[PDB]
Amino acid sequence: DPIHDRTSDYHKYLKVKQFKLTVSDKRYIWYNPDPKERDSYECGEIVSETSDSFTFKTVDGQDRQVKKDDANQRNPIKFDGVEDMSELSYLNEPAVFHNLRVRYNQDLIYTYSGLFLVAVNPFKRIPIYTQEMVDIFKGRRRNEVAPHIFAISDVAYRSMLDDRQNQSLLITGESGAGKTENTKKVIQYLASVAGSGVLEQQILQANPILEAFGNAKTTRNNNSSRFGKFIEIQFNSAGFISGASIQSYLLEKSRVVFQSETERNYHIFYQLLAGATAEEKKALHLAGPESFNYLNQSGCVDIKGVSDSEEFKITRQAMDIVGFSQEEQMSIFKIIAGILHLGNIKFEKGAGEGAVLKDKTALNAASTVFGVNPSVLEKALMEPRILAGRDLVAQHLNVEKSSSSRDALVKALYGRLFLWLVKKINNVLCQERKAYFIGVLDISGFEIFKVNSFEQLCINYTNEKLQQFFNHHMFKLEQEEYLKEKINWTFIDFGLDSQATIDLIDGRQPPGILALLDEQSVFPNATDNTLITKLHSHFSKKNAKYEEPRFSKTEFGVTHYAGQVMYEIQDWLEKNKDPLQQDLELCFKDSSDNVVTKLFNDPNIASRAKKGANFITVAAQYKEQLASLMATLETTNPHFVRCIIPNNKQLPAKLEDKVVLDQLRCNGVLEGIRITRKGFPNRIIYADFVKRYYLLAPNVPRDAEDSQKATDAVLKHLNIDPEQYRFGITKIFFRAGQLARIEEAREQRISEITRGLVDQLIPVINKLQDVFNTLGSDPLDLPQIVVVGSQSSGKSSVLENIVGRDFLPRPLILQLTHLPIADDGSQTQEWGEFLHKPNDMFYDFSEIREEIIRDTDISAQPINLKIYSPHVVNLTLVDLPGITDIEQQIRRMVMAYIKKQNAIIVAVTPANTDLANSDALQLAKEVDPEGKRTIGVITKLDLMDKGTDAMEVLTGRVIPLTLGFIGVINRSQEDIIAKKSIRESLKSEILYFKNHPIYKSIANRSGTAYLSKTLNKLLMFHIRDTLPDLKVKVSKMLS
Ligand SMILES: Nc1nc2c(ncn2[C@@H]2O[C@H](COP(=O)(O)OP(=O)(O)O)[C@@H](O)[C@H]2O)c(=O)[nH]1
Ligand SMILES: Nc1ncnc2c1ncn2[C@@H]1O[C@H](COP(=O)(O)OP(=O)(O)O)[C@@H](O)[C@H]1O
Ligand SMILES: OC[C@H]1O[C@@H](O)[C@H](O)[C@@H](O)[C@@H]1O
Ligand SMILES: [Mg+2]
Ligand SMILES: [Mg+2]
Repeated sequence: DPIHDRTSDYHKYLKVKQFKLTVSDKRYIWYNPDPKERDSYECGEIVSETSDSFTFKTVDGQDRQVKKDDANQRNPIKFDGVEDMSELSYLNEPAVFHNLRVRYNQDLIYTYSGLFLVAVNPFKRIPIYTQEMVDIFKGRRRNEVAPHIFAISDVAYRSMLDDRQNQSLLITGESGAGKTENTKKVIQYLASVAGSGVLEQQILQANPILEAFGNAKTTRNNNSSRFGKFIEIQFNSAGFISGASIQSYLLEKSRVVFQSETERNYHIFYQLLAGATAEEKKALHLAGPESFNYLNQSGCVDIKGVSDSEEFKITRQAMDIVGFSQEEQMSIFKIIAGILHLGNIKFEKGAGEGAVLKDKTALNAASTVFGVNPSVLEKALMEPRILAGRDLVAQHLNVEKSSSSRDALVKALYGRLFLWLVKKINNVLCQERKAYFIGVLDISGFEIFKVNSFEQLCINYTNEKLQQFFNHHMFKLEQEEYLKEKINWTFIDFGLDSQATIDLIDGRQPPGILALLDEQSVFPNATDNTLITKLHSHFSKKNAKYEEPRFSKTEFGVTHYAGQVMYEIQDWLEKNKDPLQQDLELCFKDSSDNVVTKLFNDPNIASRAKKGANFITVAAQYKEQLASLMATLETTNPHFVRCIIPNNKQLPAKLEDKVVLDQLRCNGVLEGIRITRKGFPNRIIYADFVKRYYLLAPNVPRDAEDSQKATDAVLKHLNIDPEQYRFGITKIFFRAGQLARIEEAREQRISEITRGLVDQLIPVINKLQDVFNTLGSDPLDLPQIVVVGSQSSGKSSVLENIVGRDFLPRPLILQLTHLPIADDGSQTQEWGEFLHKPNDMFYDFSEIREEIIRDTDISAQPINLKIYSPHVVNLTLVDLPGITDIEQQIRRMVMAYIKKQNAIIVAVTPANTDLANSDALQLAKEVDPEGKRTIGVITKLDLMDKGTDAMEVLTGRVIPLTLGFIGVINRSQEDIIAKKSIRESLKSEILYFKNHPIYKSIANRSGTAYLSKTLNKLLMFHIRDTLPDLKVKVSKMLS
């Protein structure tokens, strides 16, 4: 499997490369060293914080202060390059840009952002689109695979199948940002997983055809789409591709007759001149691009890295696959050549005012390939006839009017031809009956240029609808989540904010811009000036979205979602009417070419108003085409892809802060994860919340059975304001920022209990023991000393001797802390504390012996007792109940502790029960064969016999142990009677060993004092020894 294999291309091209921050308490923030250059950020370290402000170190070294509201906190470096950014604590501009930057530098162009897929144009070839790549994403969910256009394509496909619902992928972005390359990938993927195959190939081959006739080199993209498109991939009930349909929008017809410097005309013109055979060149009267006015004005006839000749062969091959006949292909080329020839017709002034045509070469070449009469064409261009009552009189046009008519004819022919290709492709691919479909929208985003005309208003009007569509979708998703989880919160319809701009544009009852343009377009003697005047007269100061400029008399402003746009009214009347002289329509209707004739005969192509209609303007036509696209999208489950251009130079590895940040602000990516930040943006299943924050609260198992109760426990302990959250049916919900704060607590907490893992080793292990080993088990396998012994052996006694004061009558965790002589030279009073009794202090050891008998209502849950005394050494012990009914469980409980390799065993056994067939010592020999972590404690050395001695074990020769043996004698039952305090017993024990016929030689290595010192030492070094290993565990448990 490629997904797991590190040495796989999948990990090499789609996966990010590969305890540090664990102990660290450092927190950084993004800031711009220059308050003017808001796009340039630097990372600063935080060193101070009030109740609503931050203080941090600047790269220069100076300290700065910023309020926690305007603060752009930085996410932990561990989260750099996260597949999905929606899972980040902070989503400010710099944090978002940083995550993309990190990924982009590793050639990872795809990243998620909520219901958004972000794709940053690499402007370079990246091997992640091969068949093998496609096979890897098949079936996978958007979680088990890295971000990729294939991933959302599969999710859409699976969704269509599983929900029996149509889907749509809206791929938008600035010119050259990558919309078309991604659109093709989606089609590529679909044809592969649901598709080799005649139909499949035809669907794929329709693209080169449309790009040839609809794409061109612009200053921003060598392969710019000069039309928008919606592609429907149709499937049958079984999920197999059954067809496809294509709709085209806003083809830039003016490009055919005029291109700005360095740009080109549509690819097909250069493809035809370079790739036509010698026979085709002759028949079509071709020549080099420089010989044609429509291709020799911009200064550019070729594109670097592009072979127009090779592209022509590909285009021709595609037409064969799709099914265009040979004759049809020739007719198409004749139309392209004919247009070129029309562009070469040079009108000049005649004897009078009317234009004349001196040279007929171009006119005749055109007439020949078009299959129309030259004499008729010439008269239709310079002497078109107009209706004058019950008669028909000719109108001799001057040069300017003649030239414009020729151009209008060129644009109509190209536009019609283009619609014809699309129709022919649809006839071959579309299937009137399909069970479901996945639609892909590849169209330009908002266009805000220096000069914006009628075309820009159309594309911007389209983007107001698309943006409104996305906002409403987000609203519905949010509302559906809140309802499902029964969270009482209601938002104001997000899509409502853009209704005013839309109405200002396409509003009917209250006359909108388009309605006024249409009214004015049919007005008797209307002009662009009367048009702009009507607009100002209707919206100036009357509509908040409209603006009459201070000086310009030919422009008006519209506040669009992406900002204000100024539109020039010039030629709008003419663009909305798109006139063509009737005599030119007649001339071509009499063409001898089958295709030319259809361009003028087919109503669905030749006229905007089909059979029966009265009259329709271009604006009204597009309003309807757009309304129909929206209605189709509204029957689908939408998926969104946001393409970003890295810079404005079409260069690889060159991500520019300003250019990228600008897109993220009007693209919707930033605004998106900002519109929901008013309710409860963050929501976590109770189990997952507990599994992560159980640490911030005591008595909360990482896997509590009642996840909801545990969650409440944590929230209360942290003193979280109940208004900042809500308890859903399966998840806890949080207001914006609340989850981030809790996460910060988790980070700080973790740092305060692991920093000590760098003497004071015992207190550190103690903290970890209180945080984890409290529930009952030993997760981290902490370095500890476990005391075990048989019934009536002397455990309680010795423990009491170590404590130096009686306090004993489930596992017992005794954490002793030595209290140093007070600074006053005085001796602090000894007291005890329990973990289950947070604020209680037991200065009276009497109620401690009782409190133990209290809480003991056998269990595996340990009782955490801490004792601070100036009479004890620093030491922690785990006292386990003495050893076939319930003891059967005890043996397992014991074995559970002494099994751990990080545990030291203190075997307690009396000296009046020999060694032959002992108990504890043998029980330890099971889990510790070599006896390298077991220390024996011999008691009752005074209750042996007449001459019975035990120096044979104390010297380590009977039952040898690495840690050896230590002898001790505690109070007898009769000693417990009356006074006889532990201290007095101790004073007695010393004399016993000091003045003993045999033990006197090892006196110094005997006694409670010696035992305490030794246990402290063993524990101190054992922790030191386990320190390395334990740090590996801790780090893994917190991740
Ligand atoms: N004379 C004497 N009695 C002892 C000694 N150690 C324990 N005992 C007595 O043995 C009994 C049980 O001891 P204890 O420490 O409660 O044993 P445990 O069952 O392991 O808790 C008590 O009556 C103690 O006074 C010792 O060294 N000498
Ligand atoms: N993912 C990609 N891999 C390689 N080149 C790409 C990629 N996306 C975009 N490009 C490059 O960017 C150019 C412009 O992309 P394009 O999809 O045509 O932009 P848009 O359609 O948004 O105007 C491409 O023709 C190509 O050189
Ligand atoms: O004018 C009535 C309606 O016509 C539709 O075509 C537009 O898409 C709507 O936005 C508009 O409200
Ligand atoms: Mg494109
Ligand atoms: Mg005991």
